[PDB]
This record gives sequence, C-alpha cells and structure tokens, in this order.
Amino acid sequence: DGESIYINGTAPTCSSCHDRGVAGAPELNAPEDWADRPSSVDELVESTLAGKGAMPAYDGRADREDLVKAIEYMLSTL
Ligand code: HEM
Repeated sequence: DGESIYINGTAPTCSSCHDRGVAGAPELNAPEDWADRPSSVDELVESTLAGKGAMPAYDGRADREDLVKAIEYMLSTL
C-alpha cells in the first residue's frame, strides 16, 4: 500500500529522509511542516517529481501514481 511504497517501495526510499527530517524534510505526524505547503496531493506530487531543496527529482524513478499513494500515506499521519 502507500505505507509499503513510502517505507521501502520507493527509490530513493522516502523513509530514509522523511522519517528523520533530513535537510528539514517535512516529517510524518507533523502538520505544522505541511500547513504552509500546497497540501493538495495533486500539487505536492509535482514538487516531488521535479524535486525540492534536497529532494531529488522523482520523474521516472517513481510514477505520479506511486508518489500519490506515498504522499496520501504521509499526509494521513498529520
Ligand atoms: C519518496 C518517493 C518521497 C516522497 C513521496 C516525498 C514527498 C515529499 C513531499 C510531498 C514534499 C513537499 C512538497 C511541497 O512542498 O510541495 C517533500 C518535501 C521534501 N522532501 Fe521528500 N519525498 C520523498 C523522498 C525524499 C528524499 C529521498 C529526501 C531526502 C534526500 C526528501 C527530502 C525532502 C525535503 C528536504 C523536502 C522539502 C524541503 C523544502 O525546501 O521545503 N524527500 N517530499
């Protein structure tokens, strides 16, 4: 599911950064970190595909669908 994707079914693995908050990556169950961001999954996924700050571009490494499933999973902890 989205959890599987987020934890291990991603390359690079989202967990590795977001679990700890590497380079200030918006963490899980941390609504404040997301409040300011365009929380809309459909927007967040673009940021994810393109890359943001330390986050590399995902375009090709993870499909929008994969990403979406991971992102909604991330957001569901907030
Ligand atoms: C794994 C595929 C993965 C997902 C999914 C993911 C999502 C994600 C979102 C939705 C954001 C916010 C986008 C926005 O602000 O519009 C976000 C932000 C950051 N991430 Fe991420 N992220 C995934 C993976 C990784 C990896 C592997 C790293 C560490 C190199 C990482 C880091 C960050 C950082 C830093 C940001 C934003 C920093 C900023 O400038 O605000 N993410 N991620």
